[PDB]
Amino acid sequence: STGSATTTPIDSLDDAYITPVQIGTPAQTLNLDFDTGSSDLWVFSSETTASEVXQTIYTPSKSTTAKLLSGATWSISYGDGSSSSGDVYTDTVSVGGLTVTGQAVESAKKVSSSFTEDSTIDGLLGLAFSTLNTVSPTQQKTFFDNAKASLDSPVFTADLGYHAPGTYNFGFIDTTAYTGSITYTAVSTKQGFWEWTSTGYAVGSGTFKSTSIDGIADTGTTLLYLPATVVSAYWAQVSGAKSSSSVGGYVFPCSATLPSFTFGVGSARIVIPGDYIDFGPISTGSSSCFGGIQSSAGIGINIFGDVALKAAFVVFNGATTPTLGFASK
Ligand SMILES: C[C@@H](O)[C@H](N)C(=O)O
Repeated sequence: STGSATTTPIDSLDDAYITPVQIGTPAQTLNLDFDTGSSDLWVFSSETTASEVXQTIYTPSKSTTAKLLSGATWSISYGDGSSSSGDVYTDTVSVGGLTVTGQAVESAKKVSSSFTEDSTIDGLLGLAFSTLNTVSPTQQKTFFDNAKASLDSPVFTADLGYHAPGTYNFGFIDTTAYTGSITYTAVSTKQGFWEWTSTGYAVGSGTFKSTSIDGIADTGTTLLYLPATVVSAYWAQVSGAKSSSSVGGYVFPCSATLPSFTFGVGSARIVIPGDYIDFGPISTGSSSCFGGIQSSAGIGINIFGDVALKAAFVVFNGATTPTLGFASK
């Protein structure tokens, strides 16, 4: 089997992407944030504290296929400090025509304020390794892990758009969706992430510096977070750019034409266009724009988030020894 689903930016800035997910019988369609940096499928629900719901909800009591996972609970927090918790059902879940039975659907009893405030995201669908799942006492498998037995190939691909719709595919590689060839690179699962080591970087039309950048491929992170020295080298080539303590990162004049940023994948190179690094105005009508490349020092891990991933066709190879593939597009 295969699946193919359209993923859409939630807003004009590409802050995140949503993908429709069908849960239960009859199907209840929710728009979920597909997150290769976490491993829980959790949803706003009929169980969620009413004052914390503003979203489409899952109602397990309206699904003939929902089963309570007795004694199971979950609780998650993300890098931005957001959180949610609740109880667990198994139910039928379909993405892009690919159906999994018995998927753990984590029903929120409570959600944090950032989730309430974002009307566009009805929950998360985690695609990191199942060792990061937060269900207790027994962790639950991701949608991808549950799908592998039936898939034509144990792979999924992310093709995120720059201010445009894109695609998540499960079970096949669309050879028309990328240019050149895919280069694969080793993954470490020791921390539960799609963690890999980039071979280095270049700024604009300058030299490629060979330097091991260990980081994660994270569709649930908006920006590209890289080592302080690398980020400084980038913004050194932008004459109006400065680090802003109050705004929380590098800012620059919106009128600037930014250099590209290239990262290494083995011998191959992925070029992020300069326009992708212009995240957006700090407020509507500002002359100042926020940078899409920021230091990872405060996070403690380098993150190839949407700014980077949307410049590539990315293959998440979930064979027993996983690998990550990148192609230009
Ligand atoms: C893995 C998930 O729990 C989250 N991204 C974290 O690392 O806190």
